[PDB]
This record gives sequence, structure tokens and C-alpha cells, in this order.
Amino acid sequence: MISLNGYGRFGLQYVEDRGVGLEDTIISSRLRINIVGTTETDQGVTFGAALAMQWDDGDAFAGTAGNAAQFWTSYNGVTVSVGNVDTAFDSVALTYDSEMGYEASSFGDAQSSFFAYNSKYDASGALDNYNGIAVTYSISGVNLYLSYVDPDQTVDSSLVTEEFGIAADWSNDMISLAAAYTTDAGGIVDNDIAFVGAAYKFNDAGTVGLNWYDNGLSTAGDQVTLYGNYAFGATTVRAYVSDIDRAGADTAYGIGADYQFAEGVKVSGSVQSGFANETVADVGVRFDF
Amino acid sequence: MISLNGYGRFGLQYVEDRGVGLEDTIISSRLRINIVGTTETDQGVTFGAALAMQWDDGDAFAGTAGNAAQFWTSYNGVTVSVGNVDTAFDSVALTYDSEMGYEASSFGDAQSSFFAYNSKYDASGALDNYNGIAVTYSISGVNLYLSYVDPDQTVDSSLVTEEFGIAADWSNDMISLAAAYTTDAGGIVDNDIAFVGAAYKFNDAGTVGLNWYDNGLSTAGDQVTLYGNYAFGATTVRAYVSDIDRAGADTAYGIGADYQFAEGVKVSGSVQSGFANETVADVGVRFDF
Amino acid sequence: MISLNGYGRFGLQYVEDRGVGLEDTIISSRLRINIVGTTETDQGVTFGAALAMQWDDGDAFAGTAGNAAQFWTSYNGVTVSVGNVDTAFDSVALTYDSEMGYEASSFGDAQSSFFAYNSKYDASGALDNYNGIAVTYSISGVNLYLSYVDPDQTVDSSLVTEEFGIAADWSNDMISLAAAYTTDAGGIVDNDIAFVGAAYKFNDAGTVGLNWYDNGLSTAGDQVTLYGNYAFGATTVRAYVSDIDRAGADTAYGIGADYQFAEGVKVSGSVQSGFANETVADVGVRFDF
Ligand SMILES: CCCCCCCCOCCOCCOCCOCCO
Ligand SMILES: CCCCCCCCOCCOCCOCCOCCO
Ligand SMILES: CCCCCCCCOCCOCCOCCOCCO
Ligand SMILES: CCCCCCCCOCCOCCOCCOCCO
Ligand SMILES: CCCCCCCCOCCOCCOCCOCCO
Ligand SMILES: CCCCCCCCOCCOCCOCCOCCO
Repeated sequence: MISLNGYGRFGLQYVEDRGVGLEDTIISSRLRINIVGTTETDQGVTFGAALAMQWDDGDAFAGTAGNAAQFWTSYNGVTVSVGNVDTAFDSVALTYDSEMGYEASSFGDAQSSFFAYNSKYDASGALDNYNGIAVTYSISGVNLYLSYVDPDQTVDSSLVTEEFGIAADWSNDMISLAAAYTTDAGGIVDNDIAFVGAAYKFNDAGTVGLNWYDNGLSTAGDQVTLYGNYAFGATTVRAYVSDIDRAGADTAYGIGADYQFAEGVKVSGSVQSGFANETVADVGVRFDF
Repeated sequence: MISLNGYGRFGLQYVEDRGVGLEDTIISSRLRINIVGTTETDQGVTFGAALAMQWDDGDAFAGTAGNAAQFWTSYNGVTVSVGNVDTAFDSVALTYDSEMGYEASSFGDAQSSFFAYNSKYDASGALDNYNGIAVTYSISGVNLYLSYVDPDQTVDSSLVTEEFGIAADWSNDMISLAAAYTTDAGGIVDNDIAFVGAAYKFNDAGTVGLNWYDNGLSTAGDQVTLYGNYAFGATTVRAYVSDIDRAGADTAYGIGADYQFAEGVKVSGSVQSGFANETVADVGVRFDF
Repeated sequence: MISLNGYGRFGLQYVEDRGVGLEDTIISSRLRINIVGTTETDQGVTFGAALAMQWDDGDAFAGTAGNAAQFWTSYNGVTVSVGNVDTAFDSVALTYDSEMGYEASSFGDAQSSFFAYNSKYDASGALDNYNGIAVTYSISGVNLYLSYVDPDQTVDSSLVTEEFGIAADWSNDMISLAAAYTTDAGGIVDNDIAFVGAAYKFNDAGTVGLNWYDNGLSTAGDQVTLYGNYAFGATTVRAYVSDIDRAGADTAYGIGADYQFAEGVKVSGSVQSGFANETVADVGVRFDF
């Protein structure tokens, strides 16, 4: 069986003083199409393969191609994936929950380098023999994630730095906890990064959380992000503040809102300020199909 | 929801004295696939995104890729589109009605340069930050089209030439009228082009029309195209003559026929002669799927 | 109508002493998606167009694109195809029946160069004006195949070497015969290749066959491949031995097994030894969707 799904988004993206002779406000947009092939068996083992075709404004050649494939096998709550996998640091709950605006961005997300699903081809040639293996297990409320990524599987293993990651998250109705740890993140020796997060659903309508990170070799150093959101009917208000250890950095912060126009259609905007005083704002729509 | 549609065509394309050591007759073919994602809402606002994958004989690398995305939002007869848009000069009725043969070509089409939907990627890098905005409105019988195209939206607007176009068409059962005007067509300063056309359905079976163009900076100068077609059951006969102002040009003319083999299957051919005495002929089939 | 189908495969591929500083065992995988557009008519003539998108581990740029299109028209058992066609030497029955393992490979397959359906784009630019024409006819039990491939159809025909091929196969319940002949195979002057094969289904469960080849200009020379397979319920055992004329070559051989896990899911492995003593092994799964 083959299924197709995806989303489109478009809106205005403002970057204060973007560059000499550059427009500060542009129309930023993205089209993402996922092609998923699945083979179900009467034994209860499902086999699947996925490809993504993603276009973003500014992409080279004004064209769209598929990325590298991901393959998986699922049985009884357990999923093993191979190829272009999702990694543990990128898949754990809570770590991206401060994101806002129609481009789902936040200075409060981790300021470290690590491997993650590659949405597009890479013209440099760096991903040509990249291969990962990931294992996920969802007991019930609990999620366990493991990932191993070899950036160049054809070369002897001792000559290349491989990335190993582990993560887990747990949730009930009001509290959620998550933690992740990755060694040699991004294929960089000694870039060992870690995440610990917690969130409290202080009503059916609002949630407050705190994420803490060890950003490994990044110049940001350790980081803490405090965020919260509150839903008023169809509109959600979101905010966050984040601090990093880097000397002289400003406190980053963001305020935004989402409006659920209809099932699958979300109008969102945000105004944010970064660690170097960058001022960014956006307003747009995402529609799922 | 995602839908796929498209068409294939293949046949023989003859170009008299094509080139030293070149074959005059080749097998010319095209495959076009459209991927359209749409999100309908109970408020009556539809959101959509489209991608095209088009291959033509002779294409570089013997491969096929997607082009740049187009996004739209539709409500009550009004459609706003962003990204890789259809432009007013290219979307107005009547302007391409002299086309014939299985490759839908005519020397009687406008001999000017203007922006239009880009079916494929562009390896030169010229379309990488190209972004347009188009608005269409269909009252009933009346169609209004507006388009604005910025060839490089990231650079300050005063440093780049933007294209602005407007068009309208009107039809009843027997008469149709259309007009279009575009300033700085194709992003070329002072290339201001215009179109005025009219057609008369002088029976349920035949139609005669006249298109007039101001080709802006083109060397062709002003142009007039007289064309007509007549349907005899499943076969349609078409013809046209066209004249341009360029000094010494020949009168161009074409004669062709279409046969409706079945719903979605059309067999067509044509013999045409250009403004420089070029002699071209074709015969092939188009099938829609 | 548009349909999508395909398959994914992944497993372990071992090549003894693959190279200095290279891993002998890698995870080898492939994703193949076929996009087929078809237009059926009430006259009984079907028109179709197909595109393939195929990704393999190690592919340049870690991306996936479509190949060049194939078009066909079918009526009463007869199929005419144009563009990126299947050729007679590659489509005849029996010639690939010694293949084994999850990558469907065999040293017993013909060791000659010939044109065949091109699954992917070609970055060298060699296939840009490649165009073929193929005709197949299936009486009942009998299959006839004809193919003509011009590697560069835009250049005068006398300046380019074209490939011409013919093949036929015949089968009843127990015996099958096949033969193919191709002149100027692969667009190489005087590379004339030939195939004769026969197989005997010596039970409902087992089959033994013999393929003989004239490999044209290849250095392998003539070749003979003896193979057989036997099914025990859901598991099939396969083996082959092959000999070529090249001076000093070793006898190649292979042993493998397939397990039909479920409809559309096959687990397969093999251990093989080549003409130069290469030792290769694999084990993996293919799933169709
Ligand atoms: C095979 C799938 C298609 C992906 C191949 C695209 C190959 C493009 O690059 C060719 C080499 O030249 C380098 C191009 O510049 C960077 C392109 O990508 C970056 C922005 O999206
Ligand atoms: C041309 C530059 C402007 C483009 C930037 C768009 C910026 C728009 O505003 C950002 C969103 O800020 C609003 C959120 O806080 C209030 C939420 O309550 C409002 C409605 O639900
Ligand atoms: C990213 C989508 C795939 C589109 C990228 C193709 C990139 C090809 O070019 C790489 C740069 O080299 C120039 C190629 O020559 C012209 C190709 O296109 C023209 C005919 O269709
Ligand atoms: C090898 C070069 C020949 C390839 C060119 C094909 C040219 C074929 O003819 C063009 C079509 O001309 C015919 C139209 O006018 C008559 C219409 O009535 C006929 C059937 O409905
Ligand atoms: C137009 C469809 C996309 C196919 C175009 C890809 C173009 C890539 O090459 C650009 C020229 O540079 C040469 C690249 O190196 C070889 C790539 O392919 C080989 C392995 O799959
Ligand atoms: C790390 C290198 C190992 C990876 C190579 C996998 C090789 C595995 O074995 C190849 C298949 O050989 C077995 C076939 O013959 C016996 C068949 O009966 C067995 C079950 O149906």
C-alpha cells in the first residue's frame, strides 16, 4: 500500500536588519510531501519505507527532489528503523515544545549540533554513505529511543566518529518528564550533549515547562529554557525565555499565538529576540493534507 | 487530501534543415505529473499546494525532478496564489487559441518575453528567489487576473525589476473578448506588452478569432494573428495566419487537425511555416490520466 | 488514472576484502517507487506512461530523482513502447533465473554489455537523447520481443551505432525455452550477443535449467550457467555453477535460500564465489507495496 501526506505553509518572515541591500521581510514558504510504502502481514509484523520531497523558498535550482530513504519493521510496540533515521535527541518529547510562530522556531531550542532525520538531499556529498539504525519502544505512557548513526558506513569504523544516542520520556495526565543523552553528537569527537525536561499541565488549558541542556562543544554552553502556553478556545498563547552560559549573551525570549482556523489549518505568528539581540517575527498559515 | 493527475504525449516532430549533422525528424515526447495537496474547511476556504514533475525528450541528465511550489487560498470565487504562480498574460483566455498539433504550438502565439508558471527547475540559479503573488476573480462569464512577480525577493525591491500584469476576459455563447497588459514583462525594464483578442463562435461547430499584440521590446514588433477552427464530428480542423512588424519577415501560417479518439485521448498533427520561413510539422498523441 | 507501487529491501552485504580501509560488510538497501499513468479507452486501446524513482545506498547527494519516461500503447496482446524501453535481451524469460539472495544477483547472469531499462538519471549526460522503440507480442505461452535503441536520436543515424534486439520464449507446464539475439549491443560496433536457455520443472516443487551465452566482445567469452531450485513449503533453495571461456577464470558458484514470510515479504540470503575468486554474501528482506 502507498500513502501520501504532507503540509504546506506560507507567510511573512521578518528579520531585523537582515543584511546590506537585503529585504528584511520576505515571503517564506515550504511544501512537504511524504511518500510512505507499507506492507502489513498476518503475523503482525509491518514493513515500511518512506521518502520525503520538500521544497523551501530560496532552494537552489528552484526544484524539488526526494531525500534518502528510511526503512522500518514494527512488531508489538517495537520499531527498528534503518537508513535515514530519526535520532533519540531529536525524537524525545518536550525538547521542542517552546517553538512558536508558523515556522515553528525558538531560540529556546537546544543550541547544539547533532544528527537528525535529513529532510533533503545534500549537495556537498557529506551524506552519501550516511546510515543509521534506530530502535523505539513504547510501553504505555513510556517511550524509549535508541539511535546509532555512522556518517560513512563504507569506511572502516575505527576511522570515523559514530553517534550514539539514548532517550526516554514519560507522561501521565498532568506531568511529563524527558531526558536524552548523546555521545559524539553530529559525528564530532567529544561533543557529548544531554537534555532533561519537565512539564506541568496546570489545567486542561495551560502548560508550563522547563528544559535544561548541556550543549557539549557548542559555544553556547549550558542552557535553560522556561516556556508556557495557554489555550483560550481556538487560540493558543505561547511564550518562552531562554538563557545560555556564553559570556555576554542576552536573554532570549519569544511571544506568539496560534489560531486553529479549522481541522488541519493553523494560523500562527510570533515575535522573538535572540541571544545576540537578533529581532525576528513571522505570521503565516500551515495547512495539512 | 492529495491528488495526482497528468498527461503523456509522444509523436514525430519534423524541423526542416534542423542543423548540420542533425536528424530533421525526431520522436518528441513529454510526461507531466501534477501533485496537488488540498485542505477544505467547513468555513468554505480551501487551501492548496501544487508541485509538477515534468520530463521532456532531451532533458539534461535523463532525469526528472519537481519544480518550485505554488500555494493558494480560495474563497467565494476569489483565489490568491503565492510562489510559482500563473501570471495574467499567460492565463487570459483566447491568447493561445491558434495553437495546433500534438505539441500545441503556433507562430501566431505572442512573440514577447514574459514570466509564466515555471514547469521545471532552472539549473542557472536564476529562479532561486523568484516569488510571485497572483489574484484571480471569476464573477460569471467574466474573469479578472492580476499578477505581481519579483524575480529575486530577498534583494531590496528598488534594485530589481518586478513584473506587474492585469488581464480580463468575457464570454457569452457566441462572442468572447480578452485583453491583457503587463509592465516590465519578464523583469526587463520598459518591456511593456499588451494583448487584445476577440472570437466569434459562428456555429456550434466553428470559431474564428483575431488576436493583436504589442510585443514590447521584442524585435517582432506588433503582431496580428487570425485563426479559425471547425469541428466535423470527432475531427477538428484548425488554421491560422500571423504577421509581425519586423522588417522582411514572412507571413507565418499553420494548418492542422485533431481527432478525438476517446475521452482523454487526442491524436493531432500540423504543418506550419514561420516568420523566417522555418518549416515544422508534427503528428502524435496526447493522453490524459 | 495514476497508480503507485514499489518495493523496499534492506540487509547485510558482505564482500570479502572489499578494499584498503573499507568495511567488508555494509547495510545495503534500495527503495523503488513506480508512478504509472494509464488511460483506458472503450475501443480497447490502453495508453500508459511510467516514471521510476529509485534510491540506493551510496547514491550521490543522498537524494532521489525520477528517471526518463517510458510510454506505451497496448491493443489485443500487442504493446508498442517508446522512450526508456525494456529491451529484448533484458526481457526474455529464463536469462536471470539463477539470481539469488536479497539483491537478486548471480555471477551466472550474462557477462556482456547491452542496453536495458534505465532505472535512474545519468549524471554523465550520456542518456540525454537516448530513445528506444520496443514491440512485444504475447500469443499464449509464446512471447515475442523486439527492441531498437538509438543512443542519441538527434544526430544523423549514420553517425551513431544503434542496438537491435530480438527474443522469444515459450513455455508449457514442464518445459520452457528461450532465445535472444542482439546486434551492436550497448551501442558498441560488432558486440553481437546471443542467448539460448532451457528449463525443466522436474516436479511442482523443483526446476533445473541451463543458459548458454555468446558474450560478444566481452573478455568473458562464451558462458554456460547451470542452475536449479527446490521449494520446501515456504522455503526455496537455489544453486548455480557458471563457467566462462576467459583464460584462467575460476568456476563461479552460488548457494542461497528464500523464505516467503508472508504475501509480499521475502527473506533471502546467498553465498557466492566469482570468476576471479571474489567471495560475496548477503542476507536481507524485500517487501512489496
Ligand atoms: C539526485 C537527486 C537530485 C539531487 C541532486 C541535486 C544535485 C545538485 O547539486 C549538483 C552539484 O552542484 C552543487 C549545488 O549547489 C547546492 C545545492 O543544494 C542546496 C540548496 O537546497
Ligand atoms: C512586516 C513585518 C511584520 C511581519 C511580522 C508579523 C508579525 C506579527 O505579529 C506576531 C504575533 O504577535 C502576536 C501575539 O501575542 C498576542 C496573542 O493574542 C492575539 C490573538 O489570538
Ligand atoms: C534539486 C532538484 C533537482 C534539480 C537539480 C538539478 C540540478 C542540475 O544542475 C546542476 C548544475 O549543473 C548544470 C546542468 O546543466 C543544465 C541542466 O538542466 C537543463 C535541461 O533540462
Ligand atoms: C517524417 C516527417 C513527417 C512527420 C510530420 C507529420 C506531418 C503529418 O501531417 C500533418 C498534419 O496535416 C494534416 C491536416 O489537414 C487536413 C485535415 O483533415 C484530415 C483528417 O481529419
Ligand atoms: C534533473 C533530475 C535530477 C537529476 C540531476 C542530478 C544531477 C546531478 O549531477 C550534476 C552534475 O554533477 C555530477 C554528479 O556526480 C554523479 C551523480 O550521480 C551518480 C550516483 O547516483
Ligand atoms: C557479516 C557477514 C555475514 C553477512 C552475510 C550473510 C550471509 C548469510 O548466509 C547466506 C545464506 O546461506 C544459506 C543457504 O543454504 C541453506 C538453506 O536452508 C536454510 C533455511 O531455509
